[PDB]
Amino acid sequence: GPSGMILKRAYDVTPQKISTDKVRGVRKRVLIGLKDAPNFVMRLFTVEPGGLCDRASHPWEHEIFVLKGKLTVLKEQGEETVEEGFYIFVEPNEIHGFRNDTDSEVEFLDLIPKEGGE
Amino acid sequence: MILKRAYDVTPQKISTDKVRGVRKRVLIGLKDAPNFVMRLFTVEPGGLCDRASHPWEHEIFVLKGKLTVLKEQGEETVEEGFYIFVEPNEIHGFRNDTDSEVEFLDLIPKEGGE
Ligand SMILES: [Cu+2]
Ligand SMILES: [Cu+2]
Repeated sequence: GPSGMILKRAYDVTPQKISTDKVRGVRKRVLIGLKDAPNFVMRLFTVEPGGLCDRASHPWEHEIFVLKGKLTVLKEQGEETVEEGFYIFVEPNEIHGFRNDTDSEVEFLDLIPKEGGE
Repeated sequence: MILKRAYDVTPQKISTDKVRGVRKRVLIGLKDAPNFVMRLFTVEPGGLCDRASHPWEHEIFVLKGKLTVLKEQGEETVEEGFYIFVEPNEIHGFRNDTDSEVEFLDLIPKEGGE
């Protein structure tokens, strides 16, 4: 594939609204997307106050790192709170979701294998 | 599901012919990862990862500080909030010319180990 290196301010990407049956109040920046990624993609999610990614599962993993704020993680059985500086590994097919129960935006990095899209 | 404070993962001091003044935390490693691994590097003041290359990419996010990125020729300094995509085989390295620790997240495909 191509050579080189990209160095870019993540906020130079405009956060795009995500709106699905399960997702409301969330925006996403694609940092390293399908047009460039050899194996896996890097996105930066912003969860607005009250925003929700309701419980779901899918046949690929997540690797997440929380950049800003206090995030509620929805699990099969209950919920748990994380904050800036936490990482999360979600196994393939594990039930998960996210909610922002605070007044300010939450941001996290989210990487998935590229077979799961961007 | 694993939910953990990255700080609580024990850092490893890296010391090689190319690397000095660097610590590495393996957050999501080979025992867990289906496809790619997540590490968190801390570069001490004056720390250096000298130019190298390998047949896998990096996907990096700068968490703290001003990171000097070494390129095949020359260098570029970036700061917290930058991401870095290093294509496979591209020469790269890192240095911290500042007086405080620099941290960055670094993900590689599992073929690169952890
Ligand atoms: Cu998911
Ligand atoms: Cu490297």
